[PDB]
Amino acid sequence: MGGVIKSIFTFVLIVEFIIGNLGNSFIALVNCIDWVKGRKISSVDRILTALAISRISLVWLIFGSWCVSVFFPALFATEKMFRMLTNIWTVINHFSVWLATGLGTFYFLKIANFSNSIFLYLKWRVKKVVLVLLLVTSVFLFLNIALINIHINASINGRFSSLIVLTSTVFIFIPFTLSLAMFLLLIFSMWKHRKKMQHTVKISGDASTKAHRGVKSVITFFLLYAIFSLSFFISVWTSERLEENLIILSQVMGMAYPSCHSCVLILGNKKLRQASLSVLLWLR
Ligand SMILES: CC(C)CCC[C@@H](C)[C@H]1CC[C@H]2[C@@H]3CC=C4C[C@@H](O)CC[C@]4(C)[C@H]3CC[C@]12C
Ligand SMILES: Cc1cc(C(F)(F)F)nc(Nc2ccccc2-c2nnn[nH]2)n1
Repeated sequence: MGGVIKSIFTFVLIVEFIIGNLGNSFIALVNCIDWVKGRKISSVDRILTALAISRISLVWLIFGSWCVSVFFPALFATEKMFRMLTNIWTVINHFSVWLATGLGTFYFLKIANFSNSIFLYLKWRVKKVVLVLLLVTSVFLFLNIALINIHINASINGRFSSLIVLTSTVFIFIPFTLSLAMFLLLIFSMWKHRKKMQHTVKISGDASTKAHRGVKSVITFFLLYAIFSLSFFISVWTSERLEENLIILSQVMGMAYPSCHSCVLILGNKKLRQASLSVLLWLR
C-alpha cells in the first residue's frame, strides 16, 4: 500500500517537475528572445520573467532535494543539509509567492475602477506600491525564518515536520488570501462596470473586444484557485491527522504552485499565447 502510493507520488513529482521546468523555461526564454531581438518589454513581462526565474530556482531546489534524499540518505539525515535546505527554500519561496502577489497587485491597481481616494493614490503609483509591498513584507520573511529556526532548535534539542510544514503553509496563506481578495475586488469592479454599461449605454454596436476575451483567463484562473485551495485543505488535514510518509508528499505539494501557475500564466498573456502558437506552428 505504502510502496505503490510512494511510486504514484514519485511519478507525480517527475511529471510536475517536467511541466514546471518547461513552462517557466518557456516564459524566461520567450522574454529573453524578445529582449535580444530588439523588442519592447512591458513591466508585466519583467514581473513574469522574475516569477519564471524564481520558480525555476524553487523547482530545482525541490528536485535536487529529492535526488539527494533518494541517492544519499546518509547525507540527507544530517542536520546541516536539513537546515540549509529549509532556510534556502523559505527564502526562495517567500520571494516567489510575494512576487506573484505583486503581479496580482499590479493587475488590480491597473485594471480596477473605484472612486476611493486611497485606491486612486495607490492606482497612480503602481511601481512604488509593488516595490514597497516587496520590501515591507520582508518582516514576514524574518519572522518565518525565526520561527522555523526555533522549531528546528526545539526538534534537535528534544525534524518536527508536523510543525515545520504547518508554519510554512500558514506563511503561504497570507499572500494567497491577499491575491484572492484582489481578484474578487477586480471581478466586482468589472461586474459593476458591466452593469453600468448595460443600462445607460446600449452595450456596443460591435460587441467583439471587451471582457469576452478576458473571461477565458478569469475562468482558467478561478479553476486553479479552486483546485489549489482544495489541495491546501487536503494537505493540511493529511499532514495534521496521521501521515508518516510526509517527505515525498510535501515535496510534491511544494512543487504544485510553481509548476501549474506558470501554465496558467501562459494561458492568459497575449505574448505567451502567441509564442505558444508560433511554437506549435513551426514544430509542424
Ligand atoms: C502550502 C503547502 C500545502 C505546501 C508547502 C510546501 C512545504 C510545506 C514543503 C515543500 C518542500 C518541503 C521540504 C522539502 C525537503 C525537506 C527535507 C526533509 O528533511 C524534510 C523537511 C524539508 C525541509 C521539507 C519541509 C516541508 C517543505 C518546505
Ligand atoms: C491570468 C489572469 C487574468 C486576470 C483577468 F482576467 F482579470 F485579466 N486576472 C488575473 N489575476 C489577478 C487579478 C486580480 C488580482 C490578482 C490577480 C492575480 N493573482 N495571481 N496572479 N495575478 N490573472
